[PDB]
Amino acid sequence: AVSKGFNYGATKADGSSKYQADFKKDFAAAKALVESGFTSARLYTMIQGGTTNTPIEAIPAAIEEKTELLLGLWASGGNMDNEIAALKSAISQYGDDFANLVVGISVGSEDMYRNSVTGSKSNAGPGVEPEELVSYIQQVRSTIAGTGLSDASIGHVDTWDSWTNSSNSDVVNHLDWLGFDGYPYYQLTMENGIENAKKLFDESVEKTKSVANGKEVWITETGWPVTGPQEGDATASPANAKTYWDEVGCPLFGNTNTWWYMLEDEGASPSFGVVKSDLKTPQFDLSC
Ligand SMILES: *[C@@H]1O[C@H](CO)[C@@H](O[C@@H]2O[C@H](CO)[C@@H](O[C@@H]3O[C@H](CO[C@H]4O[C@H](CO[C@H]5O[C@H](CO)[C@@H](O)[C@H](O)[C@@H]5O)[C@@H](O)[C@H](O[C@H]5O[C@H](CO)[C@@H](O)[C@H](O)[C@@H]5O)[C@@H]4O)[C@@H](O)[C@H](O[C@H]4O[C@H](CO)[C@@H](O)[C@H](O)[C@@H]4O)[C@@H]3O)[C@H](O)[C@H]2NC(C)=O)[C@H](O)[C@H]1NC(C)=O
Repeated sequence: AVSKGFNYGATKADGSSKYQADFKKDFAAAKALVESGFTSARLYTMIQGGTTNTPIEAIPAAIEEKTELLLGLWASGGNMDNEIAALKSAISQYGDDFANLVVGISVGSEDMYRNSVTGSKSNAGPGVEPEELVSYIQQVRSTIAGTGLSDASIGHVDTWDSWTNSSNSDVVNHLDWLGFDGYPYYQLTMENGIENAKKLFDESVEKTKSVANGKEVWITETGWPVTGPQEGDATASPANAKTYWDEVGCPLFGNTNTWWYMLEDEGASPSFGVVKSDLKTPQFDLSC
């Protein structure tokens, strides 16, 4: 089966922690957009907001909503010990009802991009060197071996330019699949108006595939904002977000594993959410 879902943070746009009831309402609202629906959820961390290493409360919400989970461990900033502890506790506390929903586990999100020259200046925090990322991948594989998650596939999420950076080549060799992050909206060194969005997306995916050594490339993050500042030639608007949804999203949905960015984020700038904060009014026509 092909995964179709959304990316979800551990906090709300204002930075406050999300709890089980918040995740449950999101997962249910995503299902209620199309009656092959959005039934999957990608997370960036195993750790509940406001805690040191308590399992994120998205897990019990997903069990109740039967939501598929693409788990994430955050690998930058030296906190993998707590991520691994939370993963161990999640397996222990929630058992098979949890394991049965897990489609894969991503070790790190954009850690190689933050360890690049332009990524350093993004002020998104520190990154991780390829060798340490490989060691983290091996630690997670050891952690799930023998457990209910022993059949979950291990990947990593990063930008297409970090995948194509040949110094990062050994990371690919330790993964089961590659997670693609790419936004033509942010590619301001190119002619990145909405006019060129599909071309730029397709080109970046083909670049990632060229270094994937025949392993699957999942679309773990892309989207186009409805409001926000102009980036090069790219402008945020409901019309432009709609055009990107139609040109890039509709051909992916149900064909390539895809997690859109994102369901809802009112208050954030740029705002990438496709539904308003009532979790019912779409920002544009979502039919394909
Ligand atoms: C293509 O990809 C490659 C590889 O991914 C990428 O190359 C990296 O480029 C980035 C950006 O320029 C470099 O990051 C800088 O690294 C500076 C040096 O610190 C690093 O190197 C230290 C020494 O490394 C050698 O020695 C040790 C000990 O002998 C050995 O273990 C190593 O393997 C290596 O041989 C190393 O000690 C240091 O470790 C610290 O940081 C890591 C980060 O995860 C963390 O574990 C700890 O905090 C640890 O103390 C680190 O690995 C560094 O000074 C510099 O920091 C600047 O930026 C940050 C913010 O971004 C500021 O906070 C800071 O004040 C500085 O302004 C930055 O981190 C990295 O070294 C390259 N890696 C390699 C392998 O070459 C290319 O850029 C990519 N190409 C393009 C075009 O983007």
